[PDB]
Amino acid sequence: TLALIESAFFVVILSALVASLTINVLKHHTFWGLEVWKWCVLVMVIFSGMLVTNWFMRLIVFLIETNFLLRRKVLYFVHGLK
Repeated sequence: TLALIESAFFVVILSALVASLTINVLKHHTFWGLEVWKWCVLVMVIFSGMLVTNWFMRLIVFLIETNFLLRRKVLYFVHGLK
């Protein structure tokens, strides 16, 4: 539910940013003295940073699990500080 909504919002933001980069029509509009593309990119980054960080943490955990390291203290620290 919540995860699906966040993923859909991130996908929509990415598609809008790609369209703005490819099409200069959107760039012709500016808000508060700033280009619309910059604001769209900032909003997309704000709304997708959580998902990006979660994916990065999952990848790091997967890499650590495949690694030969098996110390209990290191695993506990990683789990606590993730």
